Amino acid sequence: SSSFSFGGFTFKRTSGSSVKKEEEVLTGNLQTLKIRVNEGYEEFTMVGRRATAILRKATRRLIQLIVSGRDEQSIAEAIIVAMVFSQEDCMIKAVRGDLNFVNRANQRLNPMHQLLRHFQKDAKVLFQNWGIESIDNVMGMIGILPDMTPSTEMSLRGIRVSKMGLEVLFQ
Ligand SMILES: O=C(O)[C@H]1[C@H]2CC[C@H](CC2)[C@@H]1Nc1nc(-c2c[nH]c3ncc(F)cc23)ncc1F
Ligand SMILES: O=C(O)[C@H]1[C@H]2CC[C@H](CC2)[C@@H]1Nc1nc(-c2c[nH]c3ncc(F)cc23)ncc1F
Repeated sequence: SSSFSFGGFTFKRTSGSSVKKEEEVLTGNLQTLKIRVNEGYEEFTMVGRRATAILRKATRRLIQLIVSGRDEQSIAEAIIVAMVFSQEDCMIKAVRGDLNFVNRANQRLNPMHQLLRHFQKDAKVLFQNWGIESIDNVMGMIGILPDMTPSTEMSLRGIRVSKMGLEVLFQ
């Protein structure tokens, strides 16, 4: 509808709709989180200083992320935000230790920001447990492995790196 900020990226919804439904989820540390799950199919653009992306998602499901970034670190930053934003069970179950993050005032962060801060600290467990898949047509986009190196054979599930800037899909 209108643009919002998450993880250093401006997001804008380009199509679709969702409704919030409260769900209780267990983390990989058996901590209960109360998350307002977005239910529906939606498409987004993401813009950051060093990466842009197209995000297509459904209820707790990253269907596809196409990322264009300056370097491996910048691409990884966009992927992490997209994986948290997806609200996938896979991402919740990749949490290690308990989440009790607070802001500058002593106020507990909301669960989505708990998750974001967690995986922005270290995404290695998230990347290693997300899943990989074989990729075929590499003419327009290539794969990225859990170690953030390129591949023309495999990729993180639903993740592709564009061989071009993304104005063509933003238009
Ligand atoms: O425009 C904004 O509000 C923000 C949001 C969207 C992208 C940046 C980070 C978040 C942006 N802020 C700024 N970007 C930039 C900027 C430099 N090179 C870039 N390349 C791509 C890009 F996209 C933004 C930038 N410079 C100063 C900024 F202040
Ligand atoms: O839901 C919220 O509390 C906030 C915080 C956590 C993620 C977004 C940015 C901060 C969120 N804000 C917004 N989310 C959404 C939104 C649509 N579909 C989604 N699927 C998963 C998700 F996670 C957030 C969304 N749209 C507009 C927003 F403005």
